[PDB]
Amino acid sequence: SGFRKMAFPSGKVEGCMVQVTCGTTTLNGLWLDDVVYCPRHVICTSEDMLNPNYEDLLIRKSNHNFLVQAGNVQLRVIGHSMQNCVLKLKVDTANPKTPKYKFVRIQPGQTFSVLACYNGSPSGVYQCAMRPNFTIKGSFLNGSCGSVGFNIDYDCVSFCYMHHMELPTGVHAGTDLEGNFYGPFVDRQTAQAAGTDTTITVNVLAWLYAAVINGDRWFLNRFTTTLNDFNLVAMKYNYEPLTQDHVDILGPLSAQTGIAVLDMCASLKELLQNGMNGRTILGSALLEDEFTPFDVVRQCSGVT
Amino acid sequence: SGFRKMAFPSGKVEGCMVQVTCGTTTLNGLWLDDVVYCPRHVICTSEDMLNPNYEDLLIRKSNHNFLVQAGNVQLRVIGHSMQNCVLKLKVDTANPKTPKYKFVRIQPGQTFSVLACYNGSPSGVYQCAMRPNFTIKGSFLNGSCGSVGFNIDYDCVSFCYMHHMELPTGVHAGTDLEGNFYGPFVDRQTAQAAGTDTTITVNVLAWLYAAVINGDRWFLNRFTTTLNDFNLVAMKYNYEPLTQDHVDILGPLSAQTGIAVLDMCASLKELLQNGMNGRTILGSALLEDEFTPFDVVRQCSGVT
Ligand SMILES: Cc1nnc(CN2CCC=C(F)C2)s1
Ligand SMILES: Cc1nnc(CN2CCC=C(F)C2)s1
Repeated sequence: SGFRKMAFPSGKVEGCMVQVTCGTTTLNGLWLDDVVYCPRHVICTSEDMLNPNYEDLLIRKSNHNFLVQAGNVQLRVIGHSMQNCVLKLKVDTANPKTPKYKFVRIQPGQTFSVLACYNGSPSGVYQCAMRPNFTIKGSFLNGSCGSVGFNIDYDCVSFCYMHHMELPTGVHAGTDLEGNFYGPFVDRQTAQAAGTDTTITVNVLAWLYAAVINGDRWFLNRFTTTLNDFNLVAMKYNYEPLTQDHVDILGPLSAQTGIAVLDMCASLKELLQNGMNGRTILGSALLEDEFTPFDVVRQCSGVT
Repeated sequence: SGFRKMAFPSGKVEGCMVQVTCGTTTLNGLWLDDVVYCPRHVICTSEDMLNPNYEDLLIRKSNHNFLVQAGNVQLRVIGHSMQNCVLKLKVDTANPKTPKYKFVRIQPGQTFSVLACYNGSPSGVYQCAMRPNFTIKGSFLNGSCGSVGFNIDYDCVSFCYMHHMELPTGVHAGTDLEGNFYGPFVDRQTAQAAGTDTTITVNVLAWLYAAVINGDRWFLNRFTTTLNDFNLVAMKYNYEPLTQDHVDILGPLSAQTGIAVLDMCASLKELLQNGMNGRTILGSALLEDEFTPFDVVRQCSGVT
């Protein structure tokens, strides 16, 4: 029993973190096989960051200008290229700790673990969601750039996020491991405003199911609703619209609890309209939206 | 910027988890040097658990009855002893992944990371606090017993917790790595009620400082208070009394923010008396008490 915001065990990713230095900029890189992946703004001065021409800046850089340190041992850079917003540094040594891995581009609402790192050294691990406005709400200080987000399936790490920047509002933006930003963000120190941070409805419902499984049931009511009726309420409260795809994904939690998805929607609708009246659900005073249905199944079933 | 409930990177502990089986009971063990540590109730049938005589049950067990598997390789048990509520299985092989480590018995209010494990396999990592009633609010299913709680100081893992049981109220109880329960709990399937789960005041204040550092400042008010006056309010709200030791520990956060500790106490007092009025602090609708002052400094400064 009990339900916690849980990160994947980070060991497989810890074994992949290195320090990258170019001139006087140090950040984190990800060493997989004989490639180190890092944010391309490693090549920028904070002056460069105001309006960088990355192709022009990169002309001035040779392999030997990229200092890559794995623990306290230097890696030899034998090649470098830019792919979108990441640099790929080819090194002469395959990372011996390379896990089975994939690169995935996640959808908004998907959760992942972040291994926050500084100078190639892991500091902590926490669980994030890709927000519907393609930001994440992380914990990143200066030097954390190149820290990565990941999911683990048994022994395979799916890397989905590399940290690139903080918006002036203190939310975070980054790329997949092909260097494509999530959302409309660019790796430039300029005005970039996030859109509406809507609530991930299907995740809230998953978490309500998790609550029922764990004995928090006070919010269950006598009502049901329809997708269309629920969606009018969702719109009013800046919740994402619920689709039949979302209902389908919640089917196993519906089956396990015997609470129809549309009944749980009606419970959520009343919570939106009435608030929590100073009560809590799984130790939260607000409706948690950073657990996916898959997360809830995993934690509630004990997958390793 | 940003402030997250952050666990220590778990790799060093992942390398220590093994499966222990005795008869038909399987749970987790901790392999450090040539000793595997696990809950002594590994020797019990669920029938035994109602009123176990562990010394009498252990007489019937030989080294070869303890099956210890590290990944998919069996360890040879060459000795076994009971220390309090843990078994120590001497194996013929030192764990090659043994980190620098210590065993510490933590105080109520102290935070630590849990590596939830099943069959010796890590499933997830999350951040816990030892509650003032010596319970923790974890996420533990059947098979998670022997999962451990830890802090990391640079390269040294301080193990503080091993998971033993769930109370009928679905909160968790366990031992230090000398096998002494936190609190009055016993490893028996009997009525065991937790005492008052009071709020860890010094942790709430730390988290309020974290909020100010991260730009959440709406709750700062024009007032101050005294320890005695604050403590009358704390008592009323089932908060732990604040001592000058707690004020001393908050000194660096006071210094960094320029907010006197007693001023932040007066802010907390108003939040207790007035509630949040539907507002949030660091994305929470309730006052978070599972960050220590040391945690807040660490996360806000970026220690690795
Ligand atoms: C060199 C650097 N100087 N500042 C940095 C942080 N941010 C600034 C905004 C945009 C990013 F992509 C990187 S990197
Ligand atoms: C064999 C076991 N059968 N049930 C177990 C879980 N709990 C029950 C309560 C008290 C504990 F120490 C262990 S262990």
